[PDB]
Amino acid sequence: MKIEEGKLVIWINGDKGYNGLAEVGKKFEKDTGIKVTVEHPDKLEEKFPQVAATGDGPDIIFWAHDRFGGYAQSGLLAEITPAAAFQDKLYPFTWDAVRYNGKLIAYPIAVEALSLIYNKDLLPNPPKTWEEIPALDKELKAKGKSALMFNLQEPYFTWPLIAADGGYAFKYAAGKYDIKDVGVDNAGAKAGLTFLVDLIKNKHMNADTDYSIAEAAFNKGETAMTINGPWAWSNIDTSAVNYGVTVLPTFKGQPSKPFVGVLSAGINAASPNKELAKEFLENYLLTDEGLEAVNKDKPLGAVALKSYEEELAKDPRIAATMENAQKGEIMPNIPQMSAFWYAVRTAVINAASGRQTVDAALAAAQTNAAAAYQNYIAKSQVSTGLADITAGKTNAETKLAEGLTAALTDVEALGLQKSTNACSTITTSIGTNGASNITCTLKGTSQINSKKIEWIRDADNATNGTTGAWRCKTDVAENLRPKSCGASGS
Ligand SMILES: OC[C@H]1O[C@H](O[C@H]2[C@H](O)[C@@H](O)[C@@H](O[C@H]3[C@H](O)[C@@H](O)[C@@H](O)O[C@@H]3CO)O[C@@H]2CO)[C@H](O)[C@@H](O)[C@@H]1O
Repeated sequence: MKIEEGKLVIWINGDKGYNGLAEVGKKFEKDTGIKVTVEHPDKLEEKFPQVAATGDGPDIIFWAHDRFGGYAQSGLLAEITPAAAFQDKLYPFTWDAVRYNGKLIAYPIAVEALSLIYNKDLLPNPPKTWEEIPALDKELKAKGKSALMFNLQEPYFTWPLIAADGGYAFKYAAGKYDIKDVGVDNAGAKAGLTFLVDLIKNKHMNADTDYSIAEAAFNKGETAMTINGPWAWSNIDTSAVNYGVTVLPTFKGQPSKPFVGVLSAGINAASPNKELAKEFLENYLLTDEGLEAVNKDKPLGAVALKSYEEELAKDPRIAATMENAQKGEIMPNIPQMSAFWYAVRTAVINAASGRQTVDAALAAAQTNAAAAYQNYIAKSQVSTGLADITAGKTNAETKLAEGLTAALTDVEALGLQKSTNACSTITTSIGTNGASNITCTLKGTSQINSKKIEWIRDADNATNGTTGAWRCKTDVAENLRPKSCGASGS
């Protein structure tokens, strides 16, 4: 995990063209001798602040710009300062995306916006309005298909509809984003989410739907439409689907308003290789042939490099991406953005699944998004601590299945570390009778520091023939507890 000199480790999301990026990397490993590793860990954007607080992680992190103000405020990013000559090569508005407190803190790579993607053979005339979709879906179910499937687990995909009639994240006022003026619970935001939940209520889509099943359903021709970004075009290309990319539908006569992201590359503050990273980025990646290499793996969208974008912009698909982008807004990059996104994620999931009403869900989102910074941090650190031990359960169950002659107290044997950034110690006792605990002692903001979160397993019972269950317990305050953890008792 610690950073090696004379070497570059790069993190980029699994849905981007990382193999293409590794090719720019293997070429770098030719003109310099400097090796390049490209990895795509799960939840890298969450992992990065965890590992880079202790001087670990990649030399270079790729993500949309909205997460980078948080990174910068937390101290984790070197200021990038390119020559004015290099800046002339990228559109000014992309540099604006990656400027925080007047300093640039990442290189902008590409501009992304969601579009309506549709099956031309199945649906030659896609709907201009969201309101058209229930009837269209009814028609399509009769033929054994569906009108629309997209990822309901990430708020990024439902935001264009929430924003259509007036939802907003943070109000921009007197030259700054007002972090206490949140627009996720106004009338327009309410009407947007209501329309989505009505779709689900009336069985035109399924609350369960995630990225993989929507992508699979579309690329196999089972659904006529999906909502996605340019990175998804590659997989459809290898499919038998004749698809188009077009303007998102309107809602109450209003354009859908996607939050537009700028894929960006940050340089780790603890990296020994800030100059090697700067040259890889400026003189290998951000060139026509570097971007082309990444693009032919998975399309980047409208790239920041003027020279290359001139060609790319002749693609009707990229013209559709930019049309949608113009109807939406470039995301803020302020630190409160992740609090906003986590708040809206829960709201959409809870409303869609029927656990809360739309008004209740958005009311709670408004409070969570406008919460004080330590509140968001405390919830995050507790969640992280829990994730740091949850992998231990499954492995514990495999050991119990073989049978134990002695209680197991080695957390390594469960695939766990003895400590993490969120857990000052991780301990375990997997008992011979199944009674067990895997315990995180939490470390971070004073609200949760030295509290415990743990998985508790009851004993199996051989006389009764019963198997013990797992329960998440914590002595953290109730309003800070994650979903499905309760308090402890004795
Ligand atoms: O939902 C919780 C989630 O919120 C935040 O994730 C947001 C991203 O920061 C934001 O950029 C956008 O992510 C999308 C990418 O821009 C796009 O390139 C592609 O990868 O799809 C992404 C969405 O799946 O939207 C998400 C919110 O959905 C936060 O950073 C995450 O840590 C958090 O898990």
